[PDB]
Amino acid sequence: VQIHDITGKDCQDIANKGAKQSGLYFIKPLKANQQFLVYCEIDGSGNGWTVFQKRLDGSVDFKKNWIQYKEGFGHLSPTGTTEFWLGNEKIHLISTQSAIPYALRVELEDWNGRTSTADYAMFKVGPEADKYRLTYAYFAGGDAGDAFDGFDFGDDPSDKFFTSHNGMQFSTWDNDNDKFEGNCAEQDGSGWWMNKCHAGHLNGVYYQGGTYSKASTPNGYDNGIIWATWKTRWYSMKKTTMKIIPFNRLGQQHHLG
Amino acid sequence: QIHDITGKDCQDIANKGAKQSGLYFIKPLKANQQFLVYCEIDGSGNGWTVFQKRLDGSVDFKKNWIQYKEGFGHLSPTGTTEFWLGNEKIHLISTQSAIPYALRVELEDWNGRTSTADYAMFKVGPEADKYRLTYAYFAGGDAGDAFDGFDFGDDPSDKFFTSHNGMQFSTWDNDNDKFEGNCAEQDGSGWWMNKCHAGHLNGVYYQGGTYSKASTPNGYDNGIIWATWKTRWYSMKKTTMKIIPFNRLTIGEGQQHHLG
Ligand SMILES: [Ca+2]
Ligand SMILES: [Ca+2]
Repeated sequence: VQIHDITGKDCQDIANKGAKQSGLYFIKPLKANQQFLVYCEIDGSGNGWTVFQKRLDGSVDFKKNWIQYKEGFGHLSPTGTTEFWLGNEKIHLISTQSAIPYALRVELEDWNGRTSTADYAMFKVGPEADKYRLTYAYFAGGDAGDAFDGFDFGDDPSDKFFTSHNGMQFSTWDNDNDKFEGNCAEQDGSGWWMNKCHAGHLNGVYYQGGTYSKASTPNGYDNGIIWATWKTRWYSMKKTTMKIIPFNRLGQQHHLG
Repeated sequence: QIHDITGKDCQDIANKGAKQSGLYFIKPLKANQQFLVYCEIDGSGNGWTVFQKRLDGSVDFKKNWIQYKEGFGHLSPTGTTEFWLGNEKIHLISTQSAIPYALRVELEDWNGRTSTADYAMFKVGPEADKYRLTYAYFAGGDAGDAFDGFDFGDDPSDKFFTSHNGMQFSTWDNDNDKFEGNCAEQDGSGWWMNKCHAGHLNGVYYQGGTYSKASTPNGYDNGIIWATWKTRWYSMKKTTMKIIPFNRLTIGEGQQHHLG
């Protein structure tokens, strides 16, 4: 009732078995030693998304250390109305279990009620040993734009090279892995795949109203929940959702093998 | 201005048909003299004796031991004023009979959201024990168990340094915390401090809720916080701390699974 009884490798597997209610389900990906709970989004078209990040009201402090970001934090709820981070370890187990690739959907919401998506095909989070590196093959489309591709903020020509995210390792204030002498995780106060910071950073500080400024932080860090290709760096989203689905769920190709 | 009914606490006053919230005299079993309390009486016959109220930043909570012992602020028949009833009275009421009391912490967002945290068998010890706070267990509530301690992640022992059960009371001029320094003096309040706090409803009132490390010279998280419902840099808009006999508490399970 509070936890549904259908299980599988992920939510798509669960939706396939006939599950049709979004809520909490246990899943045990392939190389997982033990099953764990996850929130599955299931729509009419039989698409079963496994949700791994959710922001919707700034009640959960996203300035957690490495272990926390690894294990997870926040709270799962049958209504999908709580903020959380499933945990790097779990995001890695799910994303790399088989030969079947996943697609990542970033879903964003305005303080004006406007939503936008951004898909990334062939998404994977590497193992801890490689600091949970993020990788995708390509941007599959979406009206939010491909901020993971870096952005030219105008502050420096090398901007796009330094604000891209594909290939970045995960960083937390206590485990810095950015292409920088400083610490993007500590100064922003979050855990993310930081470059010489970021163009899309859904784990930033939640600013009510969306609009924030250089005066909100002592050093004018643009540390809100941003997606530079959709909204300015000084506009923090109302809601974000990061979730994955087997790629096949998403015709001009000839299959050789 | 003051109601006629009286008793050992507000629940007693409710069982005697008091139907309006307001000021009432109560005389706990071990109390020598009766005193005024604000009683919250709902439509179910529950009478909550209120001992702390914050809602506009009018009263300054940086008071000393004697002041925290005797209480300060104002009581008002409308329940629109801020105060701290006094550790002595809170003590006399919580430890009057064998009957266990339950504490309800009611908080309010700057967005109109309200949440609660109930603790069972709530008690405030004698002044001799520096008014130590004790409760048996978190009886539920969507505000979360801030008193259990919180793992901010800054230090592995955060949870251990931020728990409140069994902590004595501290004011700037009477440090009884588990910290080398003075949580009370640094935050500027009186509370059951540990190596500071996970829940601290007597902190500084910040308009808008949001505040930061720059709000105070040394960067303290000294707002009205409840670490399990909102971030440490979120100061509540309103907070109420009230007690009712445990027998009146309707226990209900939550609908959230905590990952951490
Ligand atoms: Ca660095
Ligand atoms: Ca001390």
